[PDB]
Amino acid sequence: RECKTESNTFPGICITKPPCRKACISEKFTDGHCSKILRRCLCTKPC
Amino acid sequence: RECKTESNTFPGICITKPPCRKACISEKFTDGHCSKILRRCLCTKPC
Ligand SMILES: CCCCCCCC(=O)OC[C@H](COP(=O)(O)O[C@@H]1[C@H](O)[C@H](O)[C@@H](OP(=O)(O)O)[C@H](OP(=O)(O)O)[C@H]1O)OC(=O)CCCCCCC
Ligand SMILES: CCCCCCCC(=O)OC[C@H](COP(=O)(O)O[C@@H]1[C@H](O)[C@H](O)[C@@H](OP(=O)(O)O)[C@H](OP(=O)(O)O)[C@H]1O)OC(=O)CCCCCCC
Repeated sequence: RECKTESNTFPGICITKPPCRKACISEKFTDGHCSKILRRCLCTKPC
Repeated sequence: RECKTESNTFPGICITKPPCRKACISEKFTDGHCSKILRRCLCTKPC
């Protein structure tokens, strides 16, 4: 499992992963990716 | 926002919140509650 939340800083619609991943790393998470249907940027890190 | 993940220890279908909240506190989260449709026990804590 991972601990997950929505990015505070990622702007725009989440289309591809790397821009979201990078925003999430800037927010002190280890990764990020797009939510499937709503296209939010979700940040993840170890619990 | 909070950081959220699925409980490792909560047994059974999540029907009511307090049993899930208790399991999540035992896993070093600050709260927990039932996922709406799938009835998982989800734990939460500050990011
Ligand atoms: C009956 C409808 C049910 C409503 C409630 C259904 C639940 C709900 O509304 O929230 C999310 C849902 C889909 O969310 P979306 O795909 O954006 O986000 C995913 C969703 O949150 C999953 O639950 C996550 O898995 P988990 O849980 O972390 O394991 C998954 O994380 P990951 O796997 O990507 O890491 C996320 O990507 O959004 C809609 O259904 C909009 C319906 C559009 C219109 C529908 C109706 C007009
Ligand atoms: C257009 C329809 C497509 C989207 C349909 C809806 C698709 C969808 O995303 O549902 C999620 C469902 C499990 O969702 P479930 O309700 O168990 O869990 C919720 C889900 O994780 C939300 O995204 C969370 O909010 P957030 O994101 O953290 O803010 C919410 O957290 P909280 O608020 O409790 O803390 C959780 O309770 O997983 C499936 O998709 C397969 C089931 C299929 C269900 C229906 C399919 C027949």
